Order: sequence, then C-alpha cells, then structure tokens
Amino acid sequence: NAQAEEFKKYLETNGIKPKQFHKKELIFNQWDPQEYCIFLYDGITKLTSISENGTIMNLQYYKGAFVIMSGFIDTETSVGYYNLEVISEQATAYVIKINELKELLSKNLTHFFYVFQTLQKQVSYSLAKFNDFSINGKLGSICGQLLILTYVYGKETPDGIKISAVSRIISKLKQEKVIVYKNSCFYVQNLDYLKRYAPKLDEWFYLACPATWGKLN
Amino acid sequence: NAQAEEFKKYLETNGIKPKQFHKKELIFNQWDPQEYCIFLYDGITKLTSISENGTIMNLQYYKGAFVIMSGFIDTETSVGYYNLEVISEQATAYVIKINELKELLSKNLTHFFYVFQTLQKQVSYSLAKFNDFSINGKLGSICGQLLILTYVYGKETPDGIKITLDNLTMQELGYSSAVSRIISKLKQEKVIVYKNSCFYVQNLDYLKRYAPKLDEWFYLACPATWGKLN
Ligand code: NA
Ligand code: NA
Repeated sequence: NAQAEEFKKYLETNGIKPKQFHKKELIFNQWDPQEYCIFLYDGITKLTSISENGTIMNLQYYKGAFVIMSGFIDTETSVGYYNLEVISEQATAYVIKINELKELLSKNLTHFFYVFQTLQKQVSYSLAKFNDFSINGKLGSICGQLLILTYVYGKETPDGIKISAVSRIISKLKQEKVIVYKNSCFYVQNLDYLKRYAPKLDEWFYLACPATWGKLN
Repeated sequence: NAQAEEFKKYLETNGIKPKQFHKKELIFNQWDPQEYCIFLYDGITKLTSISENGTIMNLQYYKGAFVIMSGFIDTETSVGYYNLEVISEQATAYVIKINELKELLSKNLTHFFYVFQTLQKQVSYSLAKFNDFSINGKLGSICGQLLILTYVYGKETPDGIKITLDNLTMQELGYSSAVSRIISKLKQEKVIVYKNSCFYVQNLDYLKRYAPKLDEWFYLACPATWGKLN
C-alpha cells in the first residue's frame, strides 16, 4: 500500500522509529494518562475495554497498515477507555505521543489526509455492519464476519477459498453448502451467499478496499 | 458552540454560503456520483440507506453543528451509498464539493483539527453504542439515545429534566414498534413522564446504568455539558 508506505517514510524521516510488540501486550491501555497515535504497520490487533469487574470486551480488530488514535487530536484527552492488544504472534507499530503528531501533520497535509481517511473508513465500516445486522439479524452479522475473513485472510484453491442461535446458523450454512470443511481446513465456495446477507459490508470493501475486494471478484 | 462557529466563519471567509433545507429533503443522496462535505450548522438530519427491497433503514441521527462527508477526503470517492435526510422542519447546511474543501483544509490547521475530531467523536460513538447493545440490547440503545438527548436538550425543571425537543423530531424517534414497548416500560417504571407533550426524565441514574459506555463517551467528548445534569 503506497499511502501507508509513504507515511512510514515520513515517520522514519522525522525520527519516529518502529517498535516491536509481542502477542498479548498492549500498545496502549485504558489507564494511561497519556494518549497516543498508533501507526500499526504490520500484525493484527484488537481493541478492548476492561470493566471495573474485570471483564474484557472485544470491540474491533485492526490489521496493518492502519492508524488507531486513542486521543482526540485537539484536546489530547481519551476518546474512550480502550486497550490495543496484539493478537498476532508479533506486530510492528509506530507509537507517537499525540501532541507530537499535531506537529508533523501540520507541515504536510497529504499525510494528514491519510490519517483522516482511516477515520472515515472506520465510520463507514461500523455503519455498514450496523446496516446488515438490522436487516438480516444475526445471519447478516456472521456472514459479514465470514466475508471479512474471506477477503482479508483468504487464499484460493481449486475446490475452495481457504482461510445457540449462532451454532444453528453455522449448521445451516454448511448444510446450505456455502462453506465446506474438508481435510482439517475450512473452505468457502459460495462467496455470493455471504454477499447477499452482508450486502452493505461487501459494498464497503468495494468502495474502501478495492484492491482487497478485487482479489476474489 | 464555540469551535463550530469559528469553522462557520472560516467557511464564510472563503465564500461558502449557507443553504436551507426543509423536512424530507435530501442534502445528498446515494445516486449522485459527486461527493460532498456537509457542515450541518442547524437542524436535525438522519443517514439513510435503501436496500434491494426498497426498505428504508435509518443508520444515524445528526444534529447541528456537525460534519458529514459523502466521500473520502483524498480519493474523493463514495464512502457508502447513503442519503442525508432532513427531519427537523428546517435545516441549515454549508455544502462543499470535496474538491474545494481540501484546498481549504490545507490553508488552515485548526479547522482541519475540528473536522478531524468530529470523525473521532463518531468512531468512538459507534463503538460505545455497539458495546451498550451487546450488554443490554435495544433497551441499552434506547436508553443510550435518551441519555444523549437528555444531556444535549435537557433543561432541569421542577417536573424533572425536560427534553426540550420539538415534536416533529420527537415523533420521528417513536416517542409519541419495539421502541414503543421500551418507552412504555420506562414510563411504567417512572423513568420518564410524558406531560405537556414533552419528555421529563425522572431517574437519570436508570439511563446511565443501561447505557454506561455511551455515558462515558459523552463525558469524554463534552465534559462541560455532561457536568450540568451530573
Ligand atoms: Na490510553
Ligand atoms: Na452521494
């Protein structure tokens, strides 16, 4: 991704250098008095919120390259009591304190636009997911997630694409033949069934991630 | 507002004039290939999507002042096939083609930040509401929505916290079918009283308990407003 690679250049050029993070560690946490702009260059992460009681809530996932900002750009205060936990074996991320980000984003606006549109993708992503649930119920949510897994972590094979109410819906899917489980691995082969019940999400991939969407279309 | 009125005057310095819209009109629509940046200055609107069926889904409500963009700021292409519909009797909005707004954003940094953190408020808002739904279902969502309106429009009075909201927008939210059941339940439990054609919140703590992460969101995003009713 050129825009992401170009952002990395500008960070490296200004003195910011990548940091390595192991699985399960937090690139930022909900108890830190200081807020950070994270440029996740490689690896997989999840956003979480931990209650007084201690329950973990998984709110969303991010794969690099992407930008996740734990503080408002102006006031520099938290946007929410959230943690950014590495779930891939390792992750590469640039950790910028938010008061410094406002300095380098001032000089150049092209870079600023790249961070700006990552927020836009997040906003439209949530709207697309909400739209699908509110029509096809839990069927839309699960096919939405499967289509997400199929677009990002998919690998085509000649047979297949390789990777409670919920349990019943999954059972229907295998029965309907949309997804096939063979030889210790899971394979999708009716991509357009997922698209019918997660239509807005498919639209979002097309308009937001056309290179990713185009690989299997 | 403070940071919004200076954005208004920034746009005016540059020559963009306010346009007025009326209820049921679309400020932008999902079939226009030209994408826009909307500075909703006054009024209430809602983001809609039309499905294959033709069924209408309401996705988000926005009040002025706020910024709604139909396209990505750099690529200039659509972020989603959406319509922005006016529901208040009248709405005032500055409509900028995505082409022009980028040159303006470049000139100023402080007004960039303003548009930037309205997106941030929306990102965190969606996660907060997701959280509250995963815990309390549509009761959490409706209490969460009533809590925002309470903070934003709530004037404390002897008869409770009155939600000063014209009924044209109040009857759009379903306060005048799953919403009716929830509203009637809060009435039965005396969380709200409906008098003189307006909602009076009697038990704010009840709303906060069922929408805790939206309460947190609002506190972190507008602490001064959050402070009056708390
Ligand atoms: Na933090
Ligand atoms: Na449009």
